[PDB]
Amino acid sequence: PQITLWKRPLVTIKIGGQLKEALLDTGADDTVLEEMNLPGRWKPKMIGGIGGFIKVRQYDQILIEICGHKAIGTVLVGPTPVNIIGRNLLTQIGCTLNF
Amino acid sequence: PQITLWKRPLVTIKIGGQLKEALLDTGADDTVLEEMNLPGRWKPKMIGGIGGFIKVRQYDQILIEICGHKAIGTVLVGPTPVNIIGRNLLTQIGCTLNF
Ligand SMILES: COC(=O)NC1(C(=O)N[C@@H](Cc2ccccc2)C[C@H](O)[C@H](Cc2ccccc2)NC(=O)O[C@H]2CO[C@H]3OCC[C@H]32)CCCC1
Repeated sequence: PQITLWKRPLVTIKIGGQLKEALLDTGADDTVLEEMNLPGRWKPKMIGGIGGFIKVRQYDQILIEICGHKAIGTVLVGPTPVNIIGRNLLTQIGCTLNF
Repeated sequence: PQITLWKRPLVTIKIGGQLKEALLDTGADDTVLEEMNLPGRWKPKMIGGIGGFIKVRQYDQILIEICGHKAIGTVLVGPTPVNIIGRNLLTQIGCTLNF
């Protein structure tokens, strides 16, 4: 589909057997989701935003379905105010900016 | 144009007569540029993102050209790590997400 930017581009995602709302974020290198208890191994990581850095848990080869489009990649989990779908997954669903 | 997301969606912008590189950021409500001198009155403001808040100078009704498209809107200037073009200006140039 096509998504205008009058409002935040929020969509439904499916991850780890749960439905959530997440922000399609072309300004994000990585995908960062709100605290959730995903199974399997993880590694500590630090990611920076405009205000500084936060600690997150890095999970690899995680499946996320974004508006019916599936993507598999690295997902970071930590105290973020919003679920962020970043370019590592947006590329996999064929997402482009157009003007 | 149509822009894919394998690399950061950086474009050249012209503001205050000066050229800069900026990130087309669908995950940003607002446009925030690195420290620079701009003509016109400004008001102090604060914006929050991942990591916390930064103090910015808010310029209203600023002319800015983004990849050959003109916009006139609010520009925040402060210690942001990267120049980000947010939805307030992305809407003006007709930018949409598509997949
Ligand atoms: C490689 O570094 C990243 O990519 N790290 C992330 C990031 O924070 N990237 C930011 C750019 C950027 C690039 C390098 C270093 C610092 C910053 C841009 C993101 O879209 C961010 C997402 C977001 C949305 C709502 C609330 C909070 C965070 N939006 C944002 O901060 O927007 C601002 C301006 O407008 C306002 O509305 C939203 C908030 C305000 C993306 C993944 C994790 C962090």
